Amino acid sequence: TTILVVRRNGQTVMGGDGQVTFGSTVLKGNARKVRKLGEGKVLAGFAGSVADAMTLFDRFEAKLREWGGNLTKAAVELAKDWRTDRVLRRLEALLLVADKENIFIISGNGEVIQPDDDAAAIGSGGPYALAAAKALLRNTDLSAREIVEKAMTIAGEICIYTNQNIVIEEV
Amino acid sequence: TTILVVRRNGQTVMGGDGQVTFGSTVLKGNARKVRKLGEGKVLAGFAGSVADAMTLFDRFEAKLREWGGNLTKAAVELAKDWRTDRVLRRLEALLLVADKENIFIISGNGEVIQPDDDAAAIGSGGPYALAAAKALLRNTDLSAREIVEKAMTIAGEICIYTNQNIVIEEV
Amino acid sequence: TTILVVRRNGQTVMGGDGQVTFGSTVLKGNARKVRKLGEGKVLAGFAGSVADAMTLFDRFEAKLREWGGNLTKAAVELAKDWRTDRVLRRLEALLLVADKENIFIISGNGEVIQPDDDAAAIGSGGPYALAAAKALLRNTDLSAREIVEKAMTIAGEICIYTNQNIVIEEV
Amino acid sequence: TTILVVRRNGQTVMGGDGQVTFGSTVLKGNARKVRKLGEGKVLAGFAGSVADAMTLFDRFEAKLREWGGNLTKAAVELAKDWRTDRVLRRLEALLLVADKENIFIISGNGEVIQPDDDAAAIGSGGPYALAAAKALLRNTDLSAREIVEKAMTIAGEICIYTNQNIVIEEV
Amino acid sequence: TTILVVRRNGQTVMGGDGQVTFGSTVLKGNARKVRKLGEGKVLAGFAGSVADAMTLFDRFEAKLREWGGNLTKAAVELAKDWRTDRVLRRLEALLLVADKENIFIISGNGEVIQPDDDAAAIGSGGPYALAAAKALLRNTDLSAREIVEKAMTIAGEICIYTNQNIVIEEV
Amino acid sequence: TTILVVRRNGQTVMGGDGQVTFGSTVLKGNARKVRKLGEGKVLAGFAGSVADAMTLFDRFEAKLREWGGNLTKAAVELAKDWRTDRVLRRLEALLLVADKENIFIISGNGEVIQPDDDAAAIGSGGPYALAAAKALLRNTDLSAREIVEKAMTIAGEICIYTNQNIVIEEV
Amino acid sequence: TTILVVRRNGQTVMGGDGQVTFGSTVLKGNARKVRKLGEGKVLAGFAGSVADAMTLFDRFEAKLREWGGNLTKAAVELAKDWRTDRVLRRLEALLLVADKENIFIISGNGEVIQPDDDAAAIGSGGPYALAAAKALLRNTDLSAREIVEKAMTIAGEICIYTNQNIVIEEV
Amino acid sequence: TTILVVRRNGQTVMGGDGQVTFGSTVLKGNARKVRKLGEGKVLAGFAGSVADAMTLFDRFEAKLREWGGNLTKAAVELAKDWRTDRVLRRLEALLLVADKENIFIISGNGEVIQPDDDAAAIGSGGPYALAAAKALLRNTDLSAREIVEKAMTIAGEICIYTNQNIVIEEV
Amino acid sequence: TTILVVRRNGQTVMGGDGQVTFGSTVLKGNARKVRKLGEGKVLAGFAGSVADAMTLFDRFEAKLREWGGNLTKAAVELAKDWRTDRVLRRLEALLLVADKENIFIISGNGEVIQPDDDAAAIGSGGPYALAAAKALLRNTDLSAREIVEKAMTIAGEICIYTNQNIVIEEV
Amino acid sequence: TTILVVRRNGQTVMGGDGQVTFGSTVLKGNARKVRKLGEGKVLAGFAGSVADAMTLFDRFEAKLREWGGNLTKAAVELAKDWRTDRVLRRLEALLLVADKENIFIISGNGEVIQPDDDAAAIGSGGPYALAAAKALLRNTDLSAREIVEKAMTIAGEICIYTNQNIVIEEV
Amino acid sequence: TTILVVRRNGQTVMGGDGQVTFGSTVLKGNARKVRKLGEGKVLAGFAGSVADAMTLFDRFEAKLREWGGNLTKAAVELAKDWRTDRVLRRLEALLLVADKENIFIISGNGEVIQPDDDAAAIGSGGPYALAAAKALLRNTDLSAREIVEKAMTIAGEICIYTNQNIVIEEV
Ligand code: NA
Ligand code: NA
Ligand code: NA
Ligand code: NA
Ligand code: NA
Ligand code: NA
Ligand code: NA
Ligand code: NA
Ligand code: NA
Ligand code: NA
Ligand code: NA
Repeated sequence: TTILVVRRNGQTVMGGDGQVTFGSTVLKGNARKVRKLGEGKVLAGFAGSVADAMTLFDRFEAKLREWGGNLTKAAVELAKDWRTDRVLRRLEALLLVADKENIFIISGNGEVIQPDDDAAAIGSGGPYALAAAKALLRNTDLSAREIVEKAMTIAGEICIYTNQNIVIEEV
Repeated sequence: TTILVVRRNGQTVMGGDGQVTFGSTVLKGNARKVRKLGEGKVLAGFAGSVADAMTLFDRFEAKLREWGGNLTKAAVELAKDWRTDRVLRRLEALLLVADKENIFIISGNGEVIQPDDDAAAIGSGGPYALAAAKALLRNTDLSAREIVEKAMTIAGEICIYTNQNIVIEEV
Repeated sequence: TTILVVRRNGQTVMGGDGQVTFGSTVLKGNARKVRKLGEGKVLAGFAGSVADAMTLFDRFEAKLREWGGNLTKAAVELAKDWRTDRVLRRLEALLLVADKENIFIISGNGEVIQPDDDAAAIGSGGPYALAAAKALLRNTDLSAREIVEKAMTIAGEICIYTNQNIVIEEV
Repeated sequence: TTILVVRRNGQTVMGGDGQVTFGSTVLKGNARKVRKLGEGKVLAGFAGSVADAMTLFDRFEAKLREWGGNLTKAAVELAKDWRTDRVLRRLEALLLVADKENIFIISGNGEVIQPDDDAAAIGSGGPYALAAAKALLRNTDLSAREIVEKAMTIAGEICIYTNQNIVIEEV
Repeated sequence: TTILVVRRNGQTVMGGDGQVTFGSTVLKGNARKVRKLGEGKVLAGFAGSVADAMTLFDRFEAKLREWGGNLTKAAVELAKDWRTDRVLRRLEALLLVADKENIFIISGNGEVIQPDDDAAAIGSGGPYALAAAKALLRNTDLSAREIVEKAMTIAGEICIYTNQNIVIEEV
Repeated sequence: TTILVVRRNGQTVMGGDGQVTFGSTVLKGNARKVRKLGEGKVLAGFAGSVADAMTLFDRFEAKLREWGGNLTKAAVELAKDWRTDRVLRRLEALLLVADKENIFIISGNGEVIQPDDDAAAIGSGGPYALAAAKALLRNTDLSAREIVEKAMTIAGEICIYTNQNIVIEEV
Repeated sequence: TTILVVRRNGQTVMGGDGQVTFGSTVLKGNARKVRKLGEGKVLAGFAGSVADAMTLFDRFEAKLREWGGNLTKAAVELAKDWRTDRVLRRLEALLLVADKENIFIISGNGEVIQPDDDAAAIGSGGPYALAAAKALLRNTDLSAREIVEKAMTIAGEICIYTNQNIVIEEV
Repeated sequence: TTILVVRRNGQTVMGGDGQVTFGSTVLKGNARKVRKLGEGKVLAGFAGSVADAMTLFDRFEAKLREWGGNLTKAAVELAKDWRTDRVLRRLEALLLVADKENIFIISGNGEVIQPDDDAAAIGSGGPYALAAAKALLRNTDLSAREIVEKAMTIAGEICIYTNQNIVIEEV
Repeated sequence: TTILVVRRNGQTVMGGDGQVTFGSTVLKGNARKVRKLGEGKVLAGFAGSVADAMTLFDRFEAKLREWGGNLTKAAVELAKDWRTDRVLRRLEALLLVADKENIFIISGNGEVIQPDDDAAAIGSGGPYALAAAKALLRNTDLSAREIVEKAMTIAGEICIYTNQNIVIEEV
Repeated sequence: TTILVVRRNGQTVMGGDGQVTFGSTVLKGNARKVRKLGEGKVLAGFAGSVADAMTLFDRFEAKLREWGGNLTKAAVELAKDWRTDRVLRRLEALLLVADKENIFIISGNGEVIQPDDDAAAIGSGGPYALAAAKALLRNTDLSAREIVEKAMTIAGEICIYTNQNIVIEEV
Repeated sequence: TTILVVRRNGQTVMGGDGQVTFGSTVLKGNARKVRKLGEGKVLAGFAGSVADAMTLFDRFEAKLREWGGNLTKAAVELAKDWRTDRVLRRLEALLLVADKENIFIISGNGEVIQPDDDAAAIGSGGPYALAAAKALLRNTDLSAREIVEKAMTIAGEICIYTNQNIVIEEV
């Protein structure tokens, strides 16, 4: 799995591959690992099972409403719940969320991390797409969308756990 | 074990073998691992114990009624419960359900997977039945029922955990 | 431990050895691992501790009453309870039950297995007794009672966890 | 640790060594691992910590009262509780109890075992004392008390986890 | 795999199945695991690879010639070599050899075992074929060949690693 | 990796994918894992390193010369050398060879296996290609060449260690 | 396995059971684990495979000849060889040897141990037979031979790895 | 560690970071992991200890001389030696070599791999530098040298086992 | 991560690096791991997730209020709550707090440690910063602020989990 | 095992216990683990097998001759031989030697250690005897002989691997 | 253990502690872990056994003479031998050598590391001594000898495996 988000020219674009692997066999190749939350204002990507992510996204949606759409506050509060709530604590997944100004990686270990760069990624192929994205951001004038398509494509080329069927969303 | 579902010409067929294994010994060769749910409109197969399957199918039936027969919604909600409910959380069977338009693999790990092809399978011999089904779907005009019959026979021939006693249900 | 059930010409016989092992030492050699339940119409054997067996058999007795002596129904409902009930879930014995027409292996993992043959067995020595039983069933005209005695003896001869002190019950 | 009980000439005698080991160092050499329960009518020995045994003995005392002093019934009921009660289930120890007519080994796994002989033993050195006791019972006319002293002494000689400071009680 | 030898009425017969398994898949179903050595006077079967078996049988043939056809001596000497020789020490197959009077199980661990019964077996399904053979030998007047045929069929039915394609040799 | 051989109506075809994986990253996607040996009469494929394969194929070539093109003899002698030779013993590739009449899987564990069917395969994706191949062989009139191409494609689609860049050789 | 030696009234008697176990199945029940060496003057027992013991006994025989029949010296020199010789060092077994005046336990770790008592034993059931032997030696006037028969019999009763078919030799 | 090689416009450039890590501490930050062989015509990079690499490079130099400067042949022959030579087989490292027309990754497992692209990399940070290099090669007109500097720099940013002190060589 | 506190001549300074590591990749390099609590009189740093830290610091703030700014009392009560509270028990961050007179390391294992020196540190790089800090405290006249900056730099230079982006707070 | 050496006022005394343990059973209680070497001028004790000790002591004797009784030189050269010699390298005993002026602990790992105090010890119980010895050396006027006896007794009292049967040698 | 080398003003100084630890007990506190080689022109320290160190230093001395005192060449060649030579390959000490211009850490894993700073260290406490040395070198004008003295004291204070008894050598 590879989820990548890139911000450039006031646009934030997030992409995700579509491969679902069980052991060493591909069960599905067109998975949609990127969704939209907060009334189409927040991008949300996930590395993990659908049900786990959905339950977490539900709690995240709630947090967004409760704290007036404050992404930073919502992310921290979700991390807290995910960490202590007996239910969510059993969920295994890694999240990547972002609006037009902030990006956060959130984990079940109480982590809320905003990389100090215009790009971030998670999943087994995350670092590959990220390296590519950082390269394109610093040496081309390509748009956020194009960088994501190209970086994700390169990640799929290298990682056996990530494919080339990329789904892209934007806010 | 091998459970295979094939969709063709608006018809959906599911087949399952009958072998039950404990360690290295075959305990039973005529198990029924396939049933019909949702008033005969849904096919359901399982890799696992009878009690686990029944407990899960009962919750699935409820999900179907609650969400107006929406297989996609019902599968997702069942997966969420399987992950949170302390009772279901102990059940370890692997499920395969389908109707005329969709197919879903559901696991106790919150996984809800719909392969992007007209065939899907679970169990130790699943991939063999699947490879055979794909080959037949793409190179013959055989019906969904004919393909399931022929694919299951091959899986039972290759996998030591799958036999040739097949039960078939159709919708 | 070896528990064996053989049915031949309307007669159903169950035999169990008496060896109780702790680590690598025999603590008792005359244990009774077989009994009659449901007003003398059901044969019940177990591979495990006596307290576990007693609690499970009591629940089985209740199921038999609630479902009007239906062995199949009773066995399935016991397995579902065994799998969901907070108390029973701690019980780890392996059970083998039979009446004049059906035979079921029941486990704490939700298993309810009826072998598709006229003999069934559980315990470390089960497979050996089963092999001997099938050989006699298919190549001699010996009665179920004789077969069980002879098969159990051979199992105790081969398995270090099974002895030759056999208890037999018939229905 | 070694706990041994021997019955001979209407007398039941139980002995236990006094060694308490932590890692490879002896912390105490005069431990009292044998107590009297049921108003001085039942002998009770234990391999394990004092607190664990005490809590179990308390529950055993209760069971004895509840079932009219029936040792067999009391032992089975304790085994059941020890197995399922969330509290006792956390206790780690092995028990050896006996009155003037019955002897039972009881474990946290629901086991209630009465050896088919006039002797029984538990603990790391149990089998050594037992072998000795069986030898003396079958080849001498020594009293139960003397057999216990000699057998325990031999166990202490052989096992590094059992010493020669023997405490003996009788009913 | 299952290799069974039965001695009866001065006649010795050895049978072997034909299944070859890699992981969970059957690679071949008609393997020949039984041969004749020592000028047609010795039966030899193996659980393991062809190259290993052949290398071992060649050394065994030499041992037979050297010790004047003494199966007992030849088996012991082969076992010693298998244990010391750096070349043979790498071979891991399990062997079963027999003539009109003796039977020996030989392993690379210096084991040379002659069971004290007129039947012996090796391989994953050996004990099942053995239990069946013992039952038939003690309850029928069937020949060594008939018993091997019937016992092997049963072993192949129970063991997922043994099939029904049997090769039989006799001396 | 997937190497597949299919024989139909006198034509023998071998196909192999081109993916080279190190850990979880693809290092090359156009590898040649199939070649012709013995003056163009023998098909040879391998799952492993190229240096291992070259050394083994060279020894195989020698065996073919020494035994006058006898594939069976050559395969067996190669396996014996592979198992005993101090040099070859360090080689861990898995081989698959075939001529116009025979097919053999050869391993460093002394295995020499000829499947009893008109198709054989090795490598992580072998079973999938095999299942697809058998399905097409038994339910279509497609040639060996077409079957291999189609089966290899399906194997690369399912297995994350096998890609779709196929090399084919025929005899 | 259980090997026991007892000295009393100028007579040294050594006994051994006959059970040979592979996993949890008895392959042979009349094994002869006690031999005579040094021209019928030295008793030699072994826990381990036949070939290993034989090779060690051969080297022991040699040592006895070399050092003029000095059992003590022969045992020490064998221990040295067993420890350093590349061949013997691969042998896995435990030995128990004795003449009319000395008893020694010898291991592949360079151990040569003479217990300070008139009895010694090795094997899984060794301590059980030893405890019994010590009991009979100190409380009866039974002969060495009878003590061995009774102690071994008791060991077979307790240990699942030792049986009641005892072979006895004397010097 | 990260070693990257890029070919563009008839120029082949190889770079390597300078970090040497022991546990979780940096012992050196200006390591030179890239050398020149074959009379300054071949680039050679290594992930592993200095001595191991040096010994391998020595053998590689020899192979280059022996086969007339044929990089492909030299690499294969080194792989063979590294695989079987008792000395080299003990060496633990991964190599990356290249001239102006070919690039090869060589391992101690007999692997000789030429990626099908104008870039290749090894070491823990290899895939990160590679992803970046592939991005720059396909979307900019930067020289091989600049791509290497930028890609390596990005790898150092991401991987904790790779730093920013890059050594670059060219042929 | 490295968090360091140094006190010299009434001045207490705390510094923390900014590297956030997931596995072996740096996700962020400018994290703020140090803050001021208790109305600007308490320095607080942490090695762990931000959500864990926030929850713990909030509880610490409460303790400070309840115990009238008594750092010792507050630290001890926080540790007791951390150890017993069902919520906090899931929090695994390591804390370091200090005011103008005391310094305490607090963990989820009930630890409350005040080093007996004028410097303290936590995190993977703590010991390195501590060593450097003590060296400067004892052999120079540098202020606490200068020492922290210099020590933190050296820690980031040696530890792969600590970087050079330092945040400093003083009281 | 415990071996202790104490030197006080020109007198050097070495004591060793006599317990020999195999697993968790005492096989002998009167072993001699201490001897005199170098014409009665060197005290030598060991924790290990007797064969290992004898071979090592013989080599030590040779070193003492070759280096003119220089204990330091002899101990170092023995350690170097122990570490490089193909034979000695298989020996795993731990040695303790001393003369009227020096004391050395020698191991197969090349260790040559002379404690900087007037007492030294090896074996599982060494530290206990050492603690007791130092206490008596520093707070009483007891002789070396008395101290060793008293310290060894206390060590045997605390350690389950050390008994109270002490052998003493003096120089 | 802690061995530290510091170069300053053309003077090179190496210091080492004297603690020797076995398990959790200090066996000696005045060990000499630092020596002078190459006619007093080279400093050599070690973390490991005396025999190992001496054997390695002897080979190092030879390397120095052979390569005309070239420390860099000698270190590399020693590392190669340590890796190939069957005798040295068993030595496991860690080495630290230096002269007026260079410093090298040498390991049995073929590692030859020269840190890019005027200080280096090995052993459990190395990093602490190193952090202290770097701090002093960059913030004072203290000599190499003064810094080593002060840094070693600090390392001994922090590490439980390093003490305050330091030996210092200079060149
Ligand atoms: Na991919
Ligand atoms: Na099958
Ligand atoms: Na038995
Ligand atoms: Na004892
Ligand atoms: Na089968
Ligand atoms: Na693929
Ligand atoms: Na027994
Ligand atoms: Na880095
Ligand atoms: Na760092
Ligand atoms: Na003791
Ligand atoms: Na210290």
